[PDB]
Amino acid sequence: HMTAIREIRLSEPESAQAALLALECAQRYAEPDSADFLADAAVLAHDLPRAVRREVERARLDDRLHALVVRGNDVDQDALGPTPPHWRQARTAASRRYGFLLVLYASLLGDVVGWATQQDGRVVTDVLPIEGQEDSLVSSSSSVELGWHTEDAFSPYRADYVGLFSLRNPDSVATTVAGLDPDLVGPAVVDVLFGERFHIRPDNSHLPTHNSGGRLSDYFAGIVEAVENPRAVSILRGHRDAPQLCVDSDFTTAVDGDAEAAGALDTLIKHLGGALYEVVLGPGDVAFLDNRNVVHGRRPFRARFDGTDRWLKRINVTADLRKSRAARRDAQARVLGEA
Amino acid sequence: HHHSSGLVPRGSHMTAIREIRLSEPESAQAALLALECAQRYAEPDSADFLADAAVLAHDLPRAVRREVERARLDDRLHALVVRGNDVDQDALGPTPPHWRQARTAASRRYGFLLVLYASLLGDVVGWATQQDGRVVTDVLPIEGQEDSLVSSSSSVELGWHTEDAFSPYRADYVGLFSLRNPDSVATTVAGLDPDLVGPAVVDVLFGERFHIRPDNSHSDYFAGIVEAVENPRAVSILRGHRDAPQLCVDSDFTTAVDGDAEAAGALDTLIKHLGGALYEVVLGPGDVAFLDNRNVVHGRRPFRARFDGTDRWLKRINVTADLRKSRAARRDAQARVLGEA
Repeated sequence: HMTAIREIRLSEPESAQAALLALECAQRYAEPDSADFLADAAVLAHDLPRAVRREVERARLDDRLHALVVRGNDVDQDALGPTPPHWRQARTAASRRYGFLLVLYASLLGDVVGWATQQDGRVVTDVLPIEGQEDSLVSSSSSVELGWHTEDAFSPYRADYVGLFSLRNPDSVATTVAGLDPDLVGPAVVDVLFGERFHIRPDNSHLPTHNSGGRLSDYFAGIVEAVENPRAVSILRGHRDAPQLCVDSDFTTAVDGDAEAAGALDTLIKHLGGALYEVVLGPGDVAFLDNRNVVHGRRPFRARFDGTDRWLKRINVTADLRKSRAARRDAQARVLGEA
Repeated sequence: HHHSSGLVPRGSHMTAIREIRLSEPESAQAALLALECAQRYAEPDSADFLADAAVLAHDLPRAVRREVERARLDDRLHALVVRGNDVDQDALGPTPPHWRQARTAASRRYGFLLVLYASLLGDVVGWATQQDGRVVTDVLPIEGQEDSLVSSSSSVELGWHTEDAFSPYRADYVGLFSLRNPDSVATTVAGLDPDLVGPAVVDVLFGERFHIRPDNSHSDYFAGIVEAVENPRAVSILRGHRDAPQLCVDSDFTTAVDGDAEAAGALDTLIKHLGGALYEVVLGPGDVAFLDNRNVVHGRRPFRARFDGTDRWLKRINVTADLRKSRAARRDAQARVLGEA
């Protein structure tokens, strides 16, 4: 589909209008995931520029979308200061405005959520290279490619959209994206991928090693259960003309003894691995990946660890907050796995 | 004629009814937006309008949008009620004798306004088997269906249910826009208060121990509808968090699984509880309600239809929080009619 990537470039006035709204939110509320802000966010998002809201709404109802990309938001690089050396230190005063703006864009597409087992249950999370994580399989990697995956592929509560706000990307490091064309794998493999014949385990970002050590063991009980005893699940679901995709290149296996399923997974990985294409998010570019339609990753790069490194804000968006209520502490709570 | 909003409790449900009263300026703003939409778009459920509806809805009065957004995230809501929209009774003309004659030029502006309010809560959908797959449907009494089990009834109690209880694609909200209601006829509403029911009965209702069949009201889709009557799936009546369970039950079309006497018991306990807990919502002309179909059953009590063009008349809509999830049951990405293909 020619419109699989939908791009809006902000005019200077539209950029200024989005920046002023984000700064008004920063003046009113403490954190971009403060409960009072999140309660108000869907209505505050309505004050974003009309031309932007029109294009976001076209993207939201496009069931073949790969990504909506909003180019040219204002980022004051001098005021932002250095790229933090760890996500734990990335909730900086100077970066609050970008957190608020990411939530406002996201709230046009649905309701923002976080995970108890990712970056200590923060709703606005940070993607930046960490010294000693170069060769890890998590978003803080650099030297090793971030393997392509559906975000939280293991979970029935996985996001409908993943939002990425690029604060800085001096070496133009590419995000990687792929969808599945059913006609190009054959109806034989599509039939197999629709079967509950696969195990999808949680990725390494959900491990205690990528959260603060003081976090309750019991936050991880659900993750540990999903690693040890994965449910038999499909990779494709929904309409044959527009199937949803759910797979993680590093954490998906066929069920033991299902040679036909193992073959279809092998075929899918080769198809997606090759079709995987690049989107570069420059400073002030915001992307929303349709997590029902595409896998994503990130190209390998060399981090300088001098405060100049690539830095994205990330958010998960659900079309239907109500459906995850069994996994949330209370009605307004946005952190999946607190129940 | 000032703006006001508040929480109206029913039993232990402290936010059961979220009520909004429009100011005269808010009513005029909403009316002007609906009239502008009626000038620029073919139909309140045409593809051109529905592609834009969620953005146009952002032009409704801000104070109303804040209160609607609070209702949308209230997982214990029964009914959001917005009172005081403009209805020009003289210009509207008589209540049509049948829904087939009810998509009138004079009533278009009210269909547009219902869709604008609905689009603050989610995406509007219809059903291939209901009023020719119209998204904006019509509720009015039909002569010769006084004693019918459907929304065109009058003399007989419309028996209460979750809307489309049998279906995994059932609406999150049912919307009603009252055009006229001279005898103050009510919608009946009930939710479960788990503090009034034995915990053991609640545990049974969470079990996949029930059959919910379609009404006779209701092809890969229609193959599923025949199977739904003949070989119904074992489903639960309650689902989700114990602190905020969703309800799905039909007083006339729900049974326990063959041989499950305990489930038969729990079901009849629930039917007696909801029957006893029914309360009424009356919508005057220009009053709009959204029932949270995840939380409440609804019905209607007997009333006296004259069939002289003065009868009660509402516009009705179904809203889903997640349009994408029903794509297997819709014709194409933008089509809103469940079971169309």
